[PDB]
Amino acid sequence: PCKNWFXKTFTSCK
Ligand SMILES: *C(=O)CCCCCCC
Repeated sequence: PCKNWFXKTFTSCK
């Protein structure tokens, strides 16, 4: 459920 498109700059867990 966690996707990082760019790396550690964008964290999305939903
Ligand atoms: C968790 O393992 C699921 C991650 C898939 C991307 C989440 C946003 C669609």
